[PDB]
Amino acid sequence: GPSFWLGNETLKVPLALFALNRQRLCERLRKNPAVQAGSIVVLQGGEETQRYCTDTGVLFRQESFFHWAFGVTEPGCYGVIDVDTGKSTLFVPRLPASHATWMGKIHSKEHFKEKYAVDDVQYVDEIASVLTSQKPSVLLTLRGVNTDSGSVCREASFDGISKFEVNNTILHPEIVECQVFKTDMELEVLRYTNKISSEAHREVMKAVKVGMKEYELESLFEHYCYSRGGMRHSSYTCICGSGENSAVLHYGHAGAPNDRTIQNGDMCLFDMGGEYYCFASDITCSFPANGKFTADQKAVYEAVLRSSRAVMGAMKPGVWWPDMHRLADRIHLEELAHMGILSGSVDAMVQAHLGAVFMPHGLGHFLGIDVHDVGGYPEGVERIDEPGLRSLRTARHLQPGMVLTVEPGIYFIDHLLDEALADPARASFLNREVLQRFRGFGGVRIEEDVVVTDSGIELLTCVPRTVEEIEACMAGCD
Amino acid sequence: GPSFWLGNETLKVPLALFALNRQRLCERLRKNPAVQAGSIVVLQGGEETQRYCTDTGVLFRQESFFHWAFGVTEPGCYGVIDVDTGKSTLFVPRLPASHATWMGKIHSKEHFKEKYAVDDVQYVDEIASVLTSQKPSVLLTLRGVNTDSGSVCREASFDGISKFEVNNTILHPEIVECQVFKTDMELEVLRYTNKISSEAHREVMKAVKVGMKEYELESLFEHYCYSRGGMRHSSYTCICGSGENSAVLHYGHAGAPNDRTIQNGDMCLFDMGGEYYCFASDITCSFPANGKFTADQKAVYEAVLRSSRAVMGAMKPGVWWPDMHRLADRIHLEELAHMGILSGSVDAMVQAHLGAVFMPHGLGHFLGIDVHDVGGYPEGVERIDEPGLRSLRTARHLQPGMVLTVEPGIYFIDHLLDEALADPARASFLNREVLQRFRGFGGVRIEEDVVVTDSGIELLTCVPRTVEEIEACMAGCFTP
Ligand SMILES: CC(C)C[C@H](N)C(=O)O
Ligand SMILES: CC(C)C[C@H](N)C(=O)O
Ligand code: PRO
Ligand code: PRO
Ligand SMILES: [Mn+2]
Ligand SMILES: [Mn+2]
Ligand SMILES: [Mn+2]
Ligand SMILES: [Mn+2]
Repeated sequence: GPSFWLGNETLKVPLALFALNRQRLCERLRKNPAVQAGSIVVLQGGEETQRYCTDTGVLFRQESFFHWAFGVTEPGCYGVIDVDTGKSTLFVPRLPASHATWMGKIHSKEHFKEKYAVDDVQYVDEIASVLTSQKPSVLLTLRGVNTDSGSVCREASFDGISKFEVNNTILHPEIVECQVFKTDMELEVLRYTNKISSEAHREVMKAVKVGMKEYELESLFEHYCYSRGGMRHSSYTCICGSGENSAVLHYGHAGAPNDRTIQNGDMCLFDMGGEYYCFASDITCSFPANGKFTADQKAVYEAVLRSSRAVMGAMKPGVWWPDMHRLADRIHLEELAHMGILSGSVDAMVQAHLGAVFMPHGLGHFLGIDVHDVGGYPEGVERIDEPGLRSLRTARHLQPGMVLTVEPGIYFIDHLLDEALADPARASFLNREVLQRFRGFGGVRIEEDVVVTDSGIELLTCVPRTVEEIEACMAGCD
Repeated sequence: GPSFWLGNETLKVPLALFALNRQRLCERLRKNPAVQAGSIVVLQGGEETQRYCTDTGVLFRQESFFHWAFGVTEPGCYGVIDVDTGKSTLFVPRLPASHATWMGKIHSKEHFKEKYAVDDVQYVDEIASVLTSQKPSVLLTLRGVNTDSGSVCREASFDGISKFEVNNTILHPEIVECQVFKTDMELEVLRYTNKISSEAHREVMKAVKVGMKEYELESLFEHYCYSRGGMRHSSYTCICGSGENSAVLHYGHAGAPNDRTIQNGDMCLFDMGGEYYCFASDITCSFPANGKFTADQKAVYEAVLRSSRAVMGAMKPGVWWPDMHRLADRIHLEELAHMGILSGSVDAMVQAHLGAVFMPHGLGHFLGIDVHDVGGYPEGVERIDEPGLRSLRTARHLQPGMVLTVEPGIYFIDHLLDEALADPARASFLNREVLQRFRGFGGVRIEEDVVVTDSGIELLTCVPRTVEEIEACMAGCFTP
């Protein structure tokens, strides 16, 4: 069958991937007792946009649910799926003649059918007529709440939909649940995105020099990913935090735009991940700017390396993800105690939630078409109201096929440290004279992408991780 | 005063630039009979956004009117200007403590006042209270229609604005008219954006090899602009058209994403421009993929080069822009005839609008903070209802301070050529035995950025343009 491909050494992605997703979705819906026979899934693709009221086009990136089901790259489409038969129909815009001048070839419906390997293709302006001829019982549309953004996903609409029976409650939980579990074809793409991004991280580590601006490495990373990987988009805005900026978790946005000069003695925390055909990667590398870990830097870094490997070593089906978060917490506290930053009973530290002072984010999250993938908190899965754990993007138990990030970290964040020092229940553990040396240190995060298997996990990421590996890589000439 | 700067060799842009814009706006408004004392201009900045319903942040780029007035890079702000005094107040978001953990330092209001050199800084939630205490006559908000996109620019709104007297008709044409004329400080930035983008185009010409994907050069261009120029954004999606794709004017979008393999014999048309601190550049270079112009390629290319230089040579204050478009049309028709593609009376060809078959777009457009800058069609200025000319983004007369693109091109577009061949009023001019050789040629566009001056123009762009210059550049080796 046909495949998406950007030539050279880029990955060929079979369109069968999306056909399988459609089949899996139909299979799940059929088993839902509330789903009537003759139901049709109706999805609306993303539309082209411009900057504000200007004529400046924004580069189109497909809506995630629509991509998952159809893999369509063109704006302005709809896509439907007959639940009972699994038959798929793509609706494409009927373009004006002038499109041939300004935008490119006006492809036939048959072209799109062959390109996407769907059962039928029609024009968007005929959707009401086509659906009417099928005489559906009900249209299943997509509406629900994303548990990371809090945004409501807006359901499909077209002129004449009001004359149909529409249900907007059933579909969202079901398609979300399908996305949580990656097919072998999906895993092939995620292996690829990790491969390219890992390569790019390596090039960045080799390229870093004292005196460079953070954004120079952002630029290099994205250039490697695009030119060598065909990754026109990143999965998220590159986080290139040097020195104290490595303590800022999502540094790099417009308000803090990777504009610090890298200095001798800085730690770097680079969290960057290219996107290929709307599939994510999410990788963080931490390393000394000058290529040589100091004693303090080595201690903090190896603490996180320890929690990283411990979590990965423990992960397998049935494991409760919050237990992994607490494992990482305990390890960090043990190591910070060994360093002399902390003193006392680690058990008591844990009881006082001291771990969250140093890791004020969740251990990791589902990853897929989105960097923070859907399905972390389905109905019946509750968020844990404790420091650190409340920032977990899922509280589920691990099952085979899930793709998760493993991203423990340790940071020295002033307002969190100050809060702890003011609290008698936590201050007693902190050795102020030692901690003072680590003010402005920033932080370390080690972030891997992994897949849950029947017996454990598969690691997708491949970057240098031990102190020796990192120093060797950075000293590389070629 | 303070300056915007991304270090290394990037441009220091004084915040005085935006102070001058605010002053100029006020000075214009004070002369407007519709403006009464005690008026306050109220602008709303862009807000941060995400992809669809996801948690994936979109990199924030400031709204253009707000940038012109304040130069603010942070999302979620408002800005007001007291017309009578010119006093400026920036409103910044009141951030949650957790911002310190995830996004970074929670800067003080004083930090922002010092950063942007405004007269006062307040929190956004206080805007109603602060404006109330000032006892304005009327709030002047921004609403109008962009004549390129057709979009309505939405006016500022805040909780309690309904308690105020609001006018949304006065401001838009006035701020637009200020934007049309670039200050010396603004020109410094556009010189810079052209410098970096020109350097990047040159690096691309040196690097292009047969067998590469078009997007490899897109990537390289943007990497040069960001890493060397501090240009995090491009001014528009890169157009990297090779072979027949060079006939597609805005090739490179999601539907045609620069994904063709460059072949020996192809012409390349690369239209790319980095953006620095929300100021545009807009440059097109055309060249043979293999670094050697064929005879046919040289002829088409030099035809566009002739019209480019003719227009640039003719441009000066008082010139009517549509006349420059017609000048380009005439030169293209002359040269296509000199090539044997066309035969007959060139005067007759012009009367039949034959030029539009080969250049089905406007000669050029205003440029500034937006690549297609505002103000091309103010009240009174009409769009000419003829092929080609109707696509002009302005029909104004040239005056000093205007910044325009000069981007003639010649393309071989099948459905337009076929229309002409089926039209008795046009068909006889076309020599099929020669034209057939140029089917699938693609096209050539030569795009420069210029400033209208008292004496003519200032050319901002600095790339190789003659056949000799281009072949040298591609060989790794010019005078504008
Ligand atoms: C918005 C972009 C497609 C503009 C294009 N670079 C031009 O010459 O007008
Ligand atoms: C910036 C965020 C959207 C994603 C971030 N890279 C993470 O590890 O979660
Ligand atoms: O957003 C998240 O969940 C991870 C943890 C901190 C960095 N990114
Ligand atoms: O859109 C415009 O006006 C110019 C002319 C063709 C290429 N871009
Ligand atoms: Mn990450
Ligand atoms: Mn992550
Ligand atoms: Mn242009
Ligand atoms: Mn252009």
